[PDB]
Amino acid sequence: AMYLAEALAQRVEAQRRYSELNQLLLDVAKVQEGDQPAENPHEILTELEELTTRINDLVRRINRTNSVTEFSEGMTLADALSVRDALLKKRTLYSDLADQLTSRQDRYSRSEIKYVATMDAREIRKKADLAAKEYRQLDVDIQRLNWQTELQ
Amino acid sequence: AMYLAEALAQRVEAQRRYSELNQLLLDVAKVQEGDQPAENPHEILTELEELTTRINDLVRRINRTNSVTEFSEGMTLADALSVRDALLKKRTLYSDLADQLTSRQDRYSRSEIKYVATMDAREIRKKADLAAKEYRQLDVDIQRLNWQTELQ
Amino acid sequence: NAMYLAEALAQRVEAQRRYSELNQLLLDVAKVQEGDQPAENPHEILTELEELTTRINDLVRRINRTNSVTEFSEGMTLADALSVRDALLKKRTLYSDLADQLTSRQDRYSRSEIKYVATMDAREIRKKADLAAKEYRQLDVDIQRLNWQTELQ
Amino acid sequence: AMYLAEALAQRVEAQRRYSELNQLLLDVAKVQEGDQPAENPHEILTELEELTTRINDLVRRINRTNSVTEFSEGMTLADALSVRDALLKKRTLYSDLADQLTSRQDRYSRSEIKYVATMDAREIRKKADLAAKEYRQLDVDIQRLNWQTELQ
Amino acid sequence: AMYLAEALAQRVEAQRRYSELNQLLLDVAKVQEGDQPAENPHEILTELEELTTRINDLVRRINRTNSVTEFSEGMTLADALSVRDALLKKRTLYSDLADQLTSRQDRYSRSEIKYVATMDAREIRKKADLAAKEYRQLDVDIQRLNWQTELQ
Amino acid sequence: NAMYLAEALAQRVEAQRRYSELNQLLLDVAKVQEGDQPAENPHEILTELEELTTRINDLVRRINRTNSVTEFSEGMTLADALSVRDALLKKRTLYSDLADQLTSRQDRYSRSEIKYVATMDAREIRKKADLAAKEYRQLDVDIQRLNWQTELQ
Repeated sequence: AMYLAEALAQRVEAQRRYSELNQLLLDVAKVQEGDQPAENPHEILTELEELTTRINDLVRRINRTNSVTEFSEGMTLADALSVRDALLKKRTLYSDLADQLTSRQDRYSRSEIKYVATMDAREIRKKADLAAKEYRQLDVDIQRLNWQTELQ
Repeated sequence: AMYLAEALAQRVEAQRRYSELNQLLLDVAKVQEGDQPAENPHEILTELEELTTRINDLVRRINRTNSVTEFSEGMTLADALSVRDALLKKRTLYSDLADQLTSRQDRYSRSEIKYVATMDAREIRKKADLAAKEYRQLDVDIQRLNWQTELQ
Repeated sequence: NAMYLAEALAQRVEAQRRYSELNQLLLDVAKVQEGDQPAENPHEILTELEELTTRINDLVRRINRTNSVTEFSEGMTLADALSVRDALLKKRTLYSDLADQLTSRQDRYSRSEIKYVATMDAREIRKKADLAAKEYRQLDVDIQRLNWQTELQ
Repeated sequence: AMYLAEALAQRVEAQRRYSELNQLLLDVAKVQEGDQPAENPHEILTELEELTTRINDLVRRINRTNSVTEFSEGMTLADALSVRDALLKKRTLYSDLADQLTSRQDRYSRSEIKYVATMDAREIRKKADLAAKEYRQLDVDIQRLNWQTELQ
Repeated sequence: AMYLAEALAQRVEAQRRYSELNQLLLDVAKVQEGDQPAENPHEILTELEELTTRINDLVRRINRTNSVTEFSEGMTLADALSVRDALLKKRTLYSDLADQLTSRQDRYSRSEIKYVATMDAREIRKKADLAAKEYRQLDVDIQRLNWQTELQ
Repeated sequence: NAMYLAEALAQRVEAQRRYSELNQLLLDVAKVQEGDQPAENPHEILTELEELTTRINDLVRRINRTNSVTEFSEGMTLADALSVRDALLKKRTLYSDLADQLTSRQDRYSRSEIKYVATMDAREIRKKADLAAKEYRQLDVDIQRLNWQTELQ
C-alpha cells in the first residue's frame, strides 16, 4: 500500500507493459518452421493475464479512493477530476475557435473579396486564456492532493 | 430527477449536440464581405456553454451514483463498470491472438521458410468465447441495474 | 511569489506552451488584409511574449539552482538524480530496441527460403530492459515525490 | 582530471561513438543461416555499456562544475549557459518574424486582397541583430571560461 | 585586437550575416507597382560590402597568425590545422569502409551468388577508432592554443 | 624531389583525384562473389591509398608554407593574395546574381496583370560585377605567373 500518486504511475507503467507484451505475443504467435520462439508464447500470455488482474486492481482501488477523498467543500476528488476534463475540453474549444477567426482563417489564397470574422477574436482568446489558467490551477491542486493521499 | 439509465442517455445526446454545435460555430465563424451569419455565433456559443455546464452536471451526478450503488456483494457499480471494460479489453485480446494464429500468408515454394501456429488456436478461441460470455452477462446485469436506480 | 519546485516545473511547461502559441499567432498576424487591422495587436502580442521570456528564464534559473542544491540521497544532488533518470531511459530504450530487433525483425521479415538467425538471446535482452525499466520508474517516482516537498530557491 | 572544455569534447565524442556502436549492434543483431557476426555482438554490447557509465560520469561532473563555477557577479556558469540558450531562442524569434514580414507573395489582379506588413521589419531586424551580438558575446565569454576551468 | 579564438568566432558570425543579408537583398530586389522595399536595398548593399572588407580582414589576419604561431616542435598552427583535416578525411575513410563491410544485403535462394567480406572489419574499425582518437586530441590541442594566442 | 610551386599544385590535384578513385575502388571491391577473389587486392589498394595520403599531406604542408612565405607584392604574401582572389570571386558572384535577379526574374516572371519593378539600377550592378570580374582575372593571372617562377619550399 502507498500514495494515490504512486498508484497512478503504476497503472500507466502496467498498461504500457501490457501493450508491449500484447505486441510481442502476436509477433511471436507464428514462428519459423524449423525452430522455437524468441520468447515462450504460453509464458508471455500468462505474464499478461497477470498484469491484467493486477491493473484491474489498481483501477478499482484508484477509483474508490478518488470517489472518497475530499478535494474541497462538497467536492470529491472524482468530482474535481471531471471538472478538470471539462476545463480542458473548454480550453480546447476557445483555442480552436480563436485561431479559426485568425489563423488558417486569415488565408485568402487568391480572392478579389475580403474574409470576415463573425466574432471578436480578442474576446475569444481571453476566454481561452482564462479556461487555461483554471485548468492549470485545478491540475496542480489535484497533483498535490494525489501526493498526500493514501490509496484505499 | 430520474433513473441513472435515463441520465446515461441524456449525456450521450448532449455530447452529440455539443459536437454538432461546436461544428456549426466554426463554419459560421468566418465569411466574406457581404453575407450574414446563417445562425448567430454569439448565440450558438452561449447555447454551447450551457450544454457544457449541463453535461458536467450529469457526469458528476452519474459518477456519484455509480460509486455509491451496490452492484453485488462488495462491488459498487463503479467497480463493475471497470470489470466490464477489462472483460472487453480481454475479449479483444484473445480474439486478435486467435485470428492471428489462423492468419495465412500463402508461399509459393515448399523450399521457402514457413511459419506455423506457435499455439493452439482451438484453445485461444475458447478463452475468447469465454471472455465474451462474461462481458455480455455483466453488461446486461449492469443495464438492468441502470434502469432500476435513481440518479443521485 | 514563492512555491514548491513541483509547481515551478508545471509553470515552466505552461509558459513555454503559451510562448509557442503566441509565437505562432504573431507570425500569422504579421501580415493582414490590406483594408483592416490585425485580429490582435502585433506590437502587443510581441510584448506579451517578451514578458513570458524574461519570466520563463527566471523559473529555469531558479529551478536549475534548486535542483543542484537540494539533496536527493547520500551524495546525490537532485540534478545528479535527474541525469541518472535520463540515462536510465536512454538505457531502457536501448535494450527494448535491441530486443524487438531480435524478434520483430523476424516475422514480418521473411518472404524468401533461408532462415533468419539472432546472434543473442532475446530472452536475456528483454530481462535487461525490463530491469532498466523498473529502475527508471522507481527513480522517477522518487524524484516526483521530492519535487513536491521542496521549496523553489 | 582536466579542464571543463576538454570534458565537453569528450562527452560529444562518446555520445557519437555510442550512437555508432548502437547502430552497428542492431545491424549485426541478425543474419540468415550460415553467416557470422561482422563483429561480436556480446562484445559490442559491453563496449557500449562501458561508454554509458563513462558518459554518465562526465555529465554528472560537467553538471556539478557548471553549477559551482562563477561566471560573473551572482551568476554561476549554469546560469549563463541557460541565458545563452534563451538568447538563441530569442534571436531565432526575431529573425523568423522579420523575414516573415519581408517574405513576399504576389497576386494577379490589382483587385486581389493584399496583406502588407503589420510591423516595421526595419525595427524587428534591429532587435534580432541585437539579440545576435549578445548571443555571440556570451558564447565566447563562456568558451573562454570553459578553457580555464578544472573539471570538478 | 584580441585572441585568435575570438577571431574565428567573428569570421563565422560575419559570413552568416553576409549570407543572410545576401538573401534579404535578393528578395527585396524586386516588387510589383506600388509596393515598398521592406528594407532599403542600396543600404543593405552597403551593409554587405562593409562586412566583406571586414571579413576579408579577419581572414588575412587569422591566416597570418596561423602560419606564424608555433604549435609544436617544427609545426606551425597552419601545419597542424591541415593535419587535423587529413585526420578527419582519414577517419571518414575507415568508417565508411568498415560499415560497408558490415552493411548486409540478403538473398532468397541459398543458391544465389553471395558477396562476403573481403577484409576483417574488426581491423578496419580499429584503424578508424584510432584515427578518431587522434583527430580529437589534435582538435582539442588546437582549440586550446587558439584561446591563448593573440591575433596578429 | 623539389620543383616549382605550380608543379606542386598540379600534383596535389592529381593525387586527390587518384585518392578519390582508389577510395571508390576499395569500397566496390570490399565485397566479392562468394567463389572468387577481388578484381584487385583490397589490402594492397588500401596501402596504395594510405601512401597517397601521407604524400598529399606533404605537398599541402609544403605548398602552405611557401604560399605564406613568398611575397606577391608590397606587403602581401602569396597567401594573402590567394584569399583576396577568393574574395573577389565571392564578390563577382554577388553582383552577377543580384543583377540577373533584377532582369532575369523579369521576363520568365509574368503571367499576371501587374508590372514587376526593380529597386535598383541593374545597369549599375552589372558595372560593379564587370569590374569585380576584371580584378579577379588580373589577380588570378598574376598569381598563376608567380606560381610558375617560385620554388616549392
